[PDB]
Amino acid sequence: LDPGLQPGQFSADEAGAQLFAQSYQSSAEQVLFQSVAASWAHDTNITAENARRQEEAALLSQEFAEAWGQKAKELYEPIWQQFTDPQLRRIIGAVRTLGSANLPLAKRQQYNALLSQMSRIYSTAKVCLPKTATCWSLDPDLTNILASSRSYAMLLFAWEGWHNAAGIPLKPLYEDFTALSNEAYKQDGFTDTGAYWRSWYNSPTFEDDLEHLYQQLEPLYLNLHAFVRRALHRRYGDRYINLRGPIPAHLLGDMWAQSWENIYDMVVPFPDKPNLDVTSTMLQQGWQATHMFRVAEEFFTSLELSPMPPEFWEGSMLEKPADGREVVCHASAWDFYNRKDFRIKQCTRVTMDQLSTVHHEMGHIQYYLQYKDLPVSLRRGANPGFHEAIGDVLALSVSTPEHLHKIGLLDRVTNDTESDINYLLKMALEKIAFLPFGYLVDQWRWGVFSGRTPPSRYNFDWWYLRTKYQGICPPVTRNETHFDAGAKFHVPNVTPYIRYFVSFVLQFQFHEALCKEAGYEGPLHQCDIYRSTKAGAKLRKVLRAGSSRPWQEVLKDMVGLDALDAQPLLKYFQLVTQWLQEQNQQNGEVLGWPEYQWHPPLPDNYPEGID
Ligand SMILES: *[C@@H]1O[C@H](CO[C@@H]2O[C@@H](C)[C@@H](O)[C@@H](O)[C@@H]2O)[C@@H](O[C@@H]2O[C@H](CO)[C@@H](O[C@@H]3O[C@H](CO)[C@@H](O)[C@H](O)[C@@H]3O)[C@H](O)[C@H]2NC(C)=O)[C@H](O)[C@H]1NC(C)=O
Ligand SMILES: CCCC[C@H](N[C@@H](CCc1ccccc1)C(=O)O)C(=O)N[C@@H](Cc1ccc(O)cc1)C(=O)O
Ligand SMILES: *[C@@H]1O[C@H](CO[C@@H]2O[C@@H](C)[C@@H](O)[C@@H](O)[C@@H]2O)[C@@H](O)[C@H](O)[C@H]1NC(C)=O
Ligand SMILES: *[C@@H]1O[C@H](CO)[C@@H](O)[C@H](O)[C@H]1NC(C)=O
Ligand SMILES: [Cl-]
Ligand SMILES: [Mg+2]
Ligand SMILES: [Zn+2]
Repeated sequence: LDPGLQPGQFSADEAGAQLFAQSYQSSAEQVLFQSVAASWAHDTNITAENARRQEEAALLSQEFAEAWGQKAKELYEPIWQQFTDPQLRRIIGAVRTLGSANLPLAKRQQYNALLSQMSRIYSTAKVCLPKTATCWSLDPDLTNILASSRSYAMLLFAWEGWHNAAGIPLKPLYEDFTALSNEAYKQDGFTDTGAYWRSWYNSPTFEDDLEHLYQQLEPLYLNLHAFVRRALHRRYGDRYINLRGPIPAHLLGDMWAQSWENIYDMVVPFPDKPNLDVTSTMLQQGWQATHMFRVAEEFFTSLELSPMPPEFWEGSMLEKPADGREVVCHASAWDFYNRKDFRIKQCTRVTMDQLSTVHHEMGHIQYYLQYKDLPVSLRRGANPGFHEAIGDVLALSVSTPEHLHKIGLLDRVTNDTESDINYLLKMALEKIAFLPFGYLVDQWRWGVFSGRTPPSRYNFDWWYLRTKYQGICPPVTRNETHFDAGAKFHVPNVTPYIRYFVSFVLQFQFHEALCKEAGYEGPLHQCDIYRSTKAGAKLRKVLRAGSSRPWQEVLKDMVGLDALDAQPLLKYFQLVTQWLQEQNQQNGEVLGWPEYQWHPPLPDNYPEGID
C-alpha cells in the first residue's frame, strides 16, 4: 500500500476518530477512483488485459480496506458505538467492516478472479444457431426475441439457449464464490453473507416485514396472472397453456418473466383507445439514445434538480459499440468517487421500456450528484432501495398519458374509465408482475448463503421459488446441471436484489408524497410532477442526505411514515385491482396454479425447425 494511502496514528477516542475519517476520505477517494476506473475500462471493453488490471485494482482496494479496517478496530473497537457524532459512528462502522479484505491474500486473489470470470461468462455468453457461426447476444438479440416474437418455438430456443449458455458454466464458480464470501463476512461477525446484506436495512424484523408486505400484494399478482394466462391461452392454445397451471416462463415478454409490459398488446382491455405503448412513435419520429437521455435530463431540471455534467456526456457509453468490442451491456450508473466523473453505461435501444430504464439510471446519477460532497462512506442511499426508487418515481409521471402528450409521444388525449383501465393494466404488467420476482431472488440467495440450499439443490430450490411466487414453469426440462439462477445478471455480478422489492413499494410512497407536495388533487395514477419545484425540493432533501441518517427517519420526513407501506401502491392500482377481480370471476378463472407439476410439451420439430 502506497505510504500516502496508509493510516497514520490517531488517538483512541472520538476526536481521533474524526481526524481518522478525514484522512481516510482523502485516500479512499483515490483508491475508489482507480478501482471504479479499472472496472469501467473492463466493462466497456472486455479483454483479458483489462480484467487483469481490474483484479489488481481490486487487490489494492482490499489492501487499503484491511489497513484502515484493522486500524479502526485497533483504536476504536470499544468506543465507536458510543460516539456523539452519529455520522461518525456510521463512517467508522463502515470502515471496520472488512468483507473480502478479511481473506488471506491467496483467497483474495481467488475471490477477485471468480468475480471477474463470472462477470465475463455472463456478459459474453452467446446463443448459436444450428449456421454454427451465427450467434445471438443477450442484448439486443435475445432481448428482442423475448419481447417481440410470438413464436412459441423461437421463444423457447432463445430462453433455453440463454439459460444453458450463461448458467451451466457459472455453477462451479458460484459455489466457490459463495464459500469464500461467507468465509470473509463470518470474520466481520455475520453468520453468512446474506445476514450482512440484510443488515443494511437495520431492522430486526426485516424478513417478517417483507413477508407481511407480500401478503398484501399477492392477491393483485394472482389476479393479474390469471387474466394474462387467459390471454395467452387464447393465442397459444390448450396444448401450451394450462388454465389451472403455471405459465411457461418464456411467454411473458422478458427473459426472466420479471416484467410483462412487452405483451401489453396481447392483453390490452380496450384496444380502440389510445395506444399507450409509444415505441412505434419513438421509432417513427427518429428517437435515438441521446434524445432519450436529454428528455430524461430535462425532467430532472424541470424539478430544479441538477443537469448531467459535461463529464457525463463526454464519458458515458449510451449505445452498444459498433466496433464489435465486447462490453457489459447491462445498464448501470457509475460514481467514480472523485466528485467529477459520473457516467451511465447502457446499450440503449429505442423503446418505451428503455426510456424507463434511462430514467432509472439517471435517478442513480442524480443521487450521486446530490451527495457528492458527503464523506465517501455516506455516498449511498438511505438504504439501497431508496437508490433504486428515485428514477422510477419520475418515470411514473413520465408514463402518464398526459405527460406523453406533452412530449409529443401521444397525440390523442382521453380521460375516461376505459383509458384508465388500459393505463393501469399496462402499469400493472410492469410493476405488479415484478413483485414476486423482486421478492424471490434473494430468498434463493439467502438460502444459498445460509447453507439451506447446497449446490445439489441450486436449481431445484430456484424453480421451487419461481413456481411458488411467480407461478411459472420452465418450458423445457431442467436438472441440477442447469443453474438457471446464474442466467440472471445480479447473481454472477453479486448484486443484491431485495432492494428492488423494497423500491417497488417505496416508489409509490414517494410518488404519493411528491404529488401531494406538488399540489396535485386528482387520482394518484394521473399525477405528473413535471415542473413542480416544490416536489423537486422535497426529493432533493432525500438525495442530499445520502446514508448520513437512518432511512426510517428520512422516510418519515418525506412521506410522514417511518416504515414501508403497501397502501400507496394499492391506492394507485385500486381501479384495475377491482376490474381484474371482476373479470376473472366473470370468466370463471381459477386463481393460482393448482396443477403445480404441469410443464408444457416440446414443440413438434423442435429445435430442428428453428431455421
Ligand atoms: C380525469 O377526470 C377525473 C374525474 O373528473 C371528475 O369526474 C368527471 C366524471 C367529471 O365530473 C369531472 O368534472 C370531475 O372533476 C379527474 O379527477 C378529479 O379531479 C378533480 C380536480 O382536480 C378533483 O376535484 C378536486 O377535489 C379536491 C378534494 O379531493 C378539492 O380540494 C378540489 O377543489 C377539487 O374539487 C376530483 O376529486 C378528482 N376525482 C377523483 C375521483 O379523484 C382527473 O383530474 C382528470 N384527469 C385529467 C388528466 O384530466
Ligand atoms: C430499469 C433498470 C434496469 C437495469 C438495472 N441495472 C442495475 C445495475 C446494478 C449494478 C450494480 C453493481 C454493478 C453493476 C450493476 C441497476 O441500475 O439497478 C437492473 O438490473 N434492474 C433490475 C430490477 C428493476 C426492474 C425494473 C425497474 O424499473 C427497476 C429495477 C432488473 O432489471 O432486473
Ligand atoms: C440434464 O439435462 C441435460 C439436457 O437434457 C434435458 O433432459 C432431457 C431428458 C430433455 O428433457 C431436455 O429437454 C433437457 O434439457 C442432459 O444432457 C443431462 O444429462 C442432464 N444431467 C444429468 C446430471 O442427468
Ligand atoms: C480495449 O482494451 C485494450 C487493452 O486490452 C486497449 O488496447 C484498447 O485501446 C481498448 N479499446 C478501446 C476502444 O478503448
Ligand atoms: Cl439490497
Ligand atoms: Mg417493450
Ligand atoms: Zn438501479
